[PDB]
Parts: sequence; C-alpha cells; structure tokens
Amino acid sequence: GAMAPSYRVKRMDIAKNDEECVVNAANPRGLPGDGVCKAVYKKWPESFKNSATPVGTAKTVMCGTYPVIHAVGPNFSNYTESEGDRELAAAYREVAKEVTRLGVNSVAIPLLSTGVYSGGKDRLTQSLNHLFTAMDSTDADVVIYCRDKEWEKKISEAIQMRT
Ligand SMILES: [Cl-]
Ligand SMILES: [Cl-]
Ligand SMILES: [Cl-]
Repeated sequence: GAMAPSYRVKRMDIAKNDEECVVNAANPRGLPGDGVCKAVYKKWPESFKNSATPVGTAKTVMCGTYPVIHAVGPNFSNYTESEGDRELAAAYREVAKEVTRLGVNSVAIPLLSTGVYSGGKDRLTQSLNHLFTAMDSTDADVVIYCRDKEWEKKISEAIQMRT
C-alpha cells in the first residue's frame, strides 16, 4: 500500500498516466468504443482480449505486466435513474476489489458514466461520490483523470474538502 494513501486529480489523457494500473471506462462488449475507452484501446490494445463483462462489473486483463481494469458503468440513456445509480455504485465496488487483489500501490481512474453514458446529465458529483465510497477503504494512491477545466477544479475542491 501507499505510505499515506491519497486522492489527486489531473486534467490530461489517462493513456499517459504515471500509475501502476489503469481503469478503463469500458463498454460491456469489449469493443474499442469512444472517449477514454478508445484512448485505452490505442495504448493497450492487447488488454481487450476477452475483456467483455456485464454492466456493474470490472474485469482485469494484462497488457504485458500492466493491468487494465475494464469497469462497465451503466448507460443512463437505457437505465432508469434508480437502477443506473445502483449499477454505477456496483462498478466502482468491483474496481476496489480488483485494485486490492492486484496489490498495486497506485491506480489511474476516470469518472464512470460521465461522458456518452451520462444520458445528457452532469454526473460529476454522483460518479465521484460512488468512487470515494468504494476506494476510501483501499490503501492505493488514487489519481482521477478528467479533460474539462471546470471539472478539474470541482473534483479538486471535493478532494480537498475532506482533508
Ligand atoms: Cl493530454
Ligand atoms: Cl461514459
Ligand atoms: Cl471531464
């Protein structure tokens, strides 16, 4: 584990992360997809061998010795708010189990279901709070990746408020 486990946020492509493993915002079919998923496919294509997994779950595939944890958040265009909220919380709980099993000291993670699976809604607080609920009991250093400048400021504020 990290000596003083922390949360940090960076505004840049998660495919350039400086952590021991990455979480992909995957689709259930293991397809290249769009957004974070497509960047992950371009950087670690070998990790998409048998990466298909249901909504609300995470499945890790190695690219060399580097773990890619494919976490499938719900698409809020298809799910109700209640069911989607439950599956989004579940995907993050599965990421925490995988990070613990892998024994890594750090993990790069995107906010699941905030892009094309958001159903056109701002889900920063919803998704980030489910990330904290799952990851708080782990001792890995967590680095959250985002692309929007206003989202970077809001995620940073939420991290600092709890310290
Ligand atoms: Cl970048
Ligand atoms: Cl998304
Ligand atoms: Cl973003």
